[PDB]
Amino acid sequence: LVPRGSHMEDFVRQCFNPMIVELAEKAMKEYGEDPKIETNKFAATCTHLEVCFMYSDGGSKHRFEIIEGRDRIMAWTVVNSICNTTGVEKPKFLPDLYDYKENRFIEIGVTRREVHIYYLEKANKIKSEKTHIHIFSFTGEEMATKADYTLDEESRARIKTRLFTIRQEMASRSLWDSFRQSE
Amino acid sequence: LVPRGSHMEDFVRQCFNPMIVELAEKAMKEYGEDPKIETNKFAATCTHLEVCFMYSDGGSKHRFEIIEGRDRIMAWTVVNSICNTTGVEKPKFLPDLYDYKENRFIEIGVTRREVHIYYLEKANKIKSEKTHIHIFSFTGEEMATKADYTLDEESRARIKTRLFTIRQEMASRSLWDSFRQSE
Amino acid sequence: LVPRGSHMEDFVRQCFNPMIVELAEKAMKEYGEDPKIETNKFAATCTHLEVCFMYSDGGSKHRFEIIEGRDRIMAWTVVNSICNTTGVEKPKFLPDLYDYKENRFIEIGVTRREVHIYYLEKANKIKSEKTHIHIFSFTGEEMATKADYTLDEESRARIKTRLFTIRQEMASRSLWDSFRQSE
Amino acid sequence: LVPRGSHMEDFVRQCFNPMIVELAEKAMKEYGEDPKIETNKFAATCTHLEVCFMYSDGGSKHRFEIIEGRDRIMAWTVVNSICNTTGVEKPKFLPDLYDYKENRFIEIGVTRREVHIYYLEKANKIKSEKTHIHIFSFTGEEMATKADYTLDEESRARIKTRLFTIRQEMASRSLWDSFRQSE
Amino acid sequence: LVPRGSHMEDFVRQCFNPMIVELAEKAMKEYGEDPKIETNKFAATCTHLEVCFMYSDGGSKHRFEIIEGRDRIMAWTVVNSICNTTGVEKPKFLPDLYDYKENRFIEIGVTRREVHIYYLEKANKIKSEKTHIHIFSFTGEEMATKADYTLDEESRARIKTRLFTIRQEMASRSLWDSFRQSE
Amino acid sequence: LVPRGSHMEDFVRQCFNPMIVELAEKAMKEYGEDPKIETNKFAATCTHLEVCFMYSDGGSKHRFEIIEGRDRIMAWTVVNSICNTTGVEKPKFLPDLYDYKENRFIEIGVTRREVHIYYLEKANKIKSEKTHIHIFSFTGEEMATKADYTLDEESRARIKTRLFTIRQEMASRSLWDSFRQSE
Amino acid sequence: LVPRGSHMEDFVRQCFNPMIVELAEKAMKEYGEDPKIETNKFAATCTHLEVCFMYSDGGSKHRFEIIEGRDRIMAWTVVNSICNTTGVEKPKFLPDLYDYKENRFIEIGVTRREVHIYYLEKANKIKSEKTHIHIFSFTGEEMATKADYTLDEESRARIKTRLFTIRQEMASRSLWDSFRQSE
Amino acid sequence: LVPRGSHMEDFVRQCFNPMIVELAEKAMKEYGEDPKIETNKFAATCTHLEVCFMYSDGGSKHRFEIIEGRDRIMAWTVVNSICNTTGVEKPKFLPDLYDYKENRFIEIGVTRREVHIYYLEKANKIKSEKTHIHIFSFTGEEMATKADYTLDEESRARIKTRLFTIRQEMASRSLWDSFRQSE
Ligand SMILES: [Mn+2]
Ligand SMILES: [Mn+2]
Ligand SMILES: [Mn+2]
Ligand SMILES: [Mn+2]
Ligand SMILES: [Mn+2]
Ligand SMILES: [Mn+2]
Ligand SMILES: [Mn+2]
Ligand SMILES: [Mn+2]
Ligand SMILES: [Mn+2]
Ligand SMILES: [Mn+2]
Ligand SMILES: [Mn+2]
Ligand SMILES: [Mn+2]
Ligand SMILES: [Mn+2]
Ligand SMILES: [Mn+2]
Ligand SMILES: [Mn+2]
Ligand SMILES: [Mn+2]
Repeated sequence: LVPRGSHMEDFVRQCFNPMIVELAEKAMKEYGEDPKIETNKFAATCTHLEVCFMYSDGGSKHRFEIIEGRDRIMAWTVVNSICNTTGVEKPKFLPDLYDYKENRFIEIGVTRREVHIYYLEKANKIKSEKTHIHIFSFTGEEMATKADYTLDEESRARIKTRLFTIRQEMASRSLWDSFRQSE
Repeated sequence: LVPRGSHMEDFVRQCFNPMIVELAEKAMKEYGEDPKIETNKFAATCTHLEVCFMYSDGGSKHRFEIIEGRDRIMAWTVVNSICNTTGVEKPKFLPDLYDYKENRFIEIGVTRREVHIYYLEKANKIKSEKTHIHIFSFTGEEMATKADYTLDEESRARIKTRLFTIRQEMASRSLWDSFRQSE
Repeated sequence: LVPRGSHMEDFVRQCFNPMIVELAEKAMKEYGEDPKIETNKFAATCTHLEVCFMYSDGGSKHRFEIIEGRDRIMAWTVVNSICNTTGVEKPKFLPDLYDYKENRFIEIGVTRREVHIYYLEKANKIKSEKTHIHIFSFTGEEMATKADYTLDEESRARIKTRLFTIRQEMASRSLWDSFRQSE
Repeated sequence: LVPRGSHMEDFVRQCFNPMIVELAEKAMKEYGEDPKIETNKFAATCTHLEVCFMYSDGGSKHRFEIIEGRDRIMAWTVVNSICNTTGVEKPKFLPDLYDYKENRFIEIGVTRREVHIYYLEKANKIKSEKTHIHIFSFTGEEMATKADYTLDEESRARIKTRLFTIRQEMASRSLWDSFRQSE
Repeated sequence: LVPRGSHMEDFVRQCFNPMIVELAEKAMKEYGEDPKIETNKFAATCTHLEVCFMYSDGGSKHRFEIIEGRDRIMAWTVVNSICNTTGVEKPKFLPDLYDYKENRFIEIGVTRREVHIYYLEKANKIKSEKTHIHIFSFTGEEMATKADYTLDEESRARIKTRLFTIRQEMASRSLWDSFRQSE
Repeated sequence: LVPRGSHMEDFVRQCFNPMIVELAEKAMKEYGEDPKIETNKFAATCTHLEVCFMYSDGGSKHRFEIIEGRDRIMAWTVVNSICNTTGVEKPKFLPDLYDYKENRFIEIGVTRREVHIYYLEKANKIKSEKTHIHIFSFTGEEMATKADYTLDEESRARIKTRLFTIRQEMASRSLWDSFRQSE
Repeated sequence: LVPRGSHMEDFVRQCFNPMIVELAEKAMKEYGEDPKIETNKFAATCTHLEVCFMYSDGGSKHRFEIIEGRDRIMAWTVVNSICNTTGVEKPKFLPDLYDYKENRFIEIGVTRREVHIYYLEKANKIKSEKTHIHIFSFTGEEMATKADYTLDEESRARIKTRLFTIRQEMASRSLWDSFRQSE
Repeated sequence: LVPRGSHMEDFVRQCFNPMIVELAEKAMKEYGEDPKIETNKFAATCTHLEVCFMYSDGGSKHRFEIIEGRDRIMAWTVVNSICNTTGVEKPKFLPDLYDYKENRFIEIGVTRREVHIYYLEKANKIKSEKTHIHIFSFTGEEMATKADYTLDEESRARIKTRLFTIRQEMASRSLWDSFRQSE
């Protein structure tokens, strides 16, 4: 069932820093997924992980509280603490970030189709109102609620560059067409 | 008298970073208290320690001078130096911080009752006038002299989140009711 | 189902070094077990992990090849390499160590009952002949095949001391009676 | 052909930090040049390398994307990603930096003749329009397109000081006259 | 009562490595002693601490179990584990080391009088029979039970050199006469 | 002539961080002075060293160029580079800092008498016009040319506190009266 | 010509430690080879590199002098020094190791065919007499001159296991058949 | 008088590890010598320093006490401690090592002439009888008292190789003829 190695798994290990892959592993394994088999989902979780960390890096020192990359029970503990101190409505699904500057939760998505389609997909799910949504694609487009992009252009710009670089490296090894088909 | 371990002691060691617990130990031991017996006071000193360090983190680079977390004789040495260079009145009790931006000493308190009650308690003690007071609770309320909160909202907001997280983790192990009763 | 914390989980985190608990987690999670729920099995895996590492520490520089503490598919890869170079019969179950000095696989067990009973239990399972068995208990007894204890007295002696220390610390927090009942 | 050591090579190793010389080596070797023979070009690549890193240091946190100091195929990958997300025209030659704040590529040159002459030399080559040019000399002069110097005075000032220091140390060992003649 | 600094305290901090003084502090404070006041006892505890660590360094890899330098309740836990696995008689007083090679506890003493006198003093106290005693002096003499010196000459020789060096440095600052009078 | 240790030398080693004392040693030794004999001058050089480093810390990222704490021949090399790129007049004596923001050299002095007296002393020596002077005392007073204090209040305030702390610690060991008499 | 990535290159980066691949790169580049194109030769150089380092690890502390993994001009410098101090005949080709215990140079080879064939190949080339040869294969066989295997069984055994593991991981990604065909 | 740099100084900094050159500097400066002027003596002190450290590395764990590389007053303190504990006669000149295994001081010399001549030179000076002498040359010869070479062949062999390598690198930059003439 689970093999000794795949071309995707080895690219993922040489593409993202060891802290990112360590956390995607514990995250996937927390939800009954094996990165050695679900190789495309493995690349997605690492991409989604790195995006969230560059996003929180763009803000001020104490601007964001990182929800993603935590144990699922720890993540709900921080969400509970944020809601019970700010009074913000408790979301139905685990968000990725909390923005202390704007007092709203953020959901971050990475898509290999039109940002228009994923945003509508993610918007029909949340239904928490106060939860901001920010969608990125592997082509360089972004999409935010109220067109409020939270961060400046330059922080958002480097995220788009990272995504296109990942798209090229995946294609140079003939792994992109399978990746895009997975979503 | 002193045992090999307690449920509170093991939670404190897995909740605060090793630098905080190392300093609460040397602090408690400096005042004839054993963290292995006074387990609730041990959790209080670590909580009070972490709050003071996040507080000084919110300010500018050279904004604060940290008084708490020092040897009691070293702490009075820095207080003497601050008074003898700024001319500020020497406090009767050891404060936690000194604010170079506002030229006042800060006393920081953490309570498991109403911030209204602790503040009045801490205010009747100081009687140093120029010493600012900033009270936090485990429910998310704060209380400052003149309603001058020194730091911005976001720095104060994350402190409240940390406190509520500690309250949850203490309750998940059935240790909160004893902790709240200790104060 | 899975909680925020247990008394066993917090003791395990303050008892074993962070590398051991990190590996027991990835190991348990590899086999569909949550250390946050299976708290006793969590303590067992960390105990069994630390024993195997002190055991390989007793030997010479290049004496042992560590099988335990690897990804289950990586562990079989090393077993395959050892069998295909030494010609040793391939075991039916994953062993813990390989001894280059004696050219045999080692299975290491830790018991909270009589070493006599566990050894007979582990012996009826293996049926690989060339696989050595070495059993330790939390009372200070050991038991090896052919009474060949592989390591000297002093290396085996410190392992017994570590086990009895763990037994005391578990009892000082009233967690031993539940632990012994789990096996 | 290639010797065991030269006076220039030993000065270069004691003048630039080990990360700079490691990267100039991999860079020169990528283009069929031996730093042990092409000793002057070795000093030039290290000087040009250190300038580019102080330049990107002057900007904001996420201001610049460093193109220089990468594998030549990786450098074109980042250039492709920057062009395909910002829409900027793809340069004909590899630039040194990309400025997210001003949305333009930067070419950085270091000269031992008049900044007037090198700039005209570098300008006739690029012909990419949107590529900014910033020229420094070992005498303390600089020269930028549209006289847009991108960075403030103080960041540019320390770069000039570093260059003059390198010029002195090269002269104190009687190696400057050969270096200036190489360009 | 407790001052800001003493000549002995500053010499102790510049004479022993920071790990030794950190442990003497926690040890003295565990027994209601202030190193800032009991300055001579502070130097004694650091000397006695460093001797015990060089002693365990002389043996083999797994030869010794270090009892000194632990929390007093942890130290009794290891003693209990050693007795309950080796069957050795439980000592009445906390020893410094346990020797796995010779299966006996070791008490290590450092004296500023005749090794003859201290040994008789320490021998009348123990009355545990199986507890070995090894006495060192600041003049270069040693004294062991049965004249069994456990370690070779060279390991014992360097310990004597360290002690005489400490005696010289204490005398060069005119602090030795007070130190010798303290014992 | 040169002894094994002095009370001042041991206080200096426990008062300043190891990087400061390492540099004062190489500095004093560069000018034919032994820190083991010239113990007061040793404390002065470490105090003067730490002041210069906190001063450059108060500014912006690339604001200052540190002249003090370099080899005397390296220090003149940087001074030459600064003069030959900014066109500033070359000072007659080695300054401590260069301020890129204000384009002037800074001379920093620490006194145990009136800042009024030392400033007049340092001013009669320089005669370089463009060289700024900033004097601190161990009592909390400061004195700058044109009353241009270069840095804000809070950065200057912490320097005064550090100086008064050093004055107290020197007095608590009865070493201040000799120190003040040395200047 | 040179691409952005290959399946072999990514496996090599996830299989050998970063120090090994860094040195194979500088080695291949020293001889006009690109690891991004010569992917199989890249895997060979890393395999040959790791073997040489485990080999020198098997000996005593000062037993071996490592020739492989050095700059080609530095390697001849050490060879010259070894010959001119021991009087050993200078080899015609660069060897991998020098054995101080047996006073002979060692050439280490790794083959994907019969050790019988490679040894005869390497033996016809050297013609230095005093140069020892030690051949390993990816199947677990070894072959040494005079059947003098220099190291013990256990050190040689782990090298064979490492080689077979590499053979499996290469096959699990369908890269072995191309690798074996390259030699 | 003292310049900004010399060809010898830059070779010395790229030839010996930073700890060696740092100690030769403090050593030379302790005796009124500038490594920036006395460039040949600078290379000699670093060579002599590295030899002494490889020598003590050849022995057992606690075999040697390193006298060289200490402050001159600290070195006499250790010599005093060694004499006053072992009873060995106090040498007239500072030796380099003390051998606990053979209970004798060692003087280590490095020569660029015949080991026969330097040994006779060093022997006429000591006149301490119990002080061993061990002479090395840059050609690969050694010379010890009673032909007692203290260490085995392999430890002494690598020292000779290091010396010949240094001789080659000095010659490749045309610096050897001046170095040999200095002695
Ligand atoms: Mn998420
Ligand atoms: Mn998301
Ligand atoms: Mn307080
Ligand atoms: Mn407080
Ligand atoms: Mn197992
Ligand atoms: Mn097992
Ligand atoms: Mn370029
Ligand atoms: Mn350029
Ligand atoms: Mn004791
Ligand atoms: Mn004792
Ligand atoms: Mn100065
Ligand atoms: Mn000054
Ligand atoms: Mn080779
Ligand atoms: Mn080879
Ligand atoms: Mn000497
Ligand atoms: Mn000598």
